[PDB]
Amino acid sequence: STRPLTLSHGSLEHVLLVPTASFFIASQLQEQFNKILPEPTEGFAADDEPTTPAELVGKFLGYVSSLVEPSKVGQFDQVLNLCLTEFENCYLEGNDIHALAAKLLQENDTTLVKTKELIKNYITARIMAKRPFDKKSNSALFRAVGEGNAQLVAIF
Amino acid sequence: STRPLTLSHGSLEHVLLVPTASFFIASQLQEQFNKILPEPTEGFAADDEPTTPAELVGKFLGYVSSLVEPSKVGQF
Repeated sequence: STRPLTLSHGSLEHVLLVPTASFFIASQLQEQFNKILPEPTEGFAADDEPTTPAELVGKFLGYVSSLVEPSKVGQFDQVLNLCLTEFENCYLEGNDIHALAAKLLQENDTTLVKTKELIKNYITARIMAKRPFDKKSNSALFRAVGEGNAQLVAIF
Repeated sequence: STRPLTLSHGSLEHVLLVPTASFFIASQLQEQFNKILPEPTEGFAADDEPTTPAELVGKFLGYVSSLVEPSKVGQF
């Protein structure tokens, strides 16, 4: 089957079931991460420390994407799309990353810099992962318009 | 291809691209080394601490050789 990979970051932790086909690559990327990251601080409420696992994996997406190249196919594209799925399943709920950011900002501790870095790296990867946004999602108001339930105008 | 193996010794560090054919053996030899070595000290300027990566790998050669036997062919 597969081997689990723990993304344990001091106060924080998230897991990722990695097929052993690339668990070695994932473990090496972890061997890079655990060094790249700073030390656990006040529950990871620091300048960049991921105060929750969602950003713990957001920074993960950021770096991994940093280690890829879309022009080519690599070994980290697999882990890229993989952790992409796992993140959009665990922390995201079919909604948009912006809703996730707004929530994590509202309920939990808030540092706008991180919560936006979240979308930053999420998107860099989600695209670098060859998963574009050529897929219109079910935005409530927009279908409400498609059905006439609403109506919009754009002011600049 | 291969997996990189970090020979990180506190202040010092050197890497070694190991073909996964024996990256397990290399990682186990590291699991021995990191214990055999003393702790990082004044930038590894101690009695035996490798003050640079060249000696960080010299001691590595020393031990690994200690773990071989020329009369036979081994995994190391």
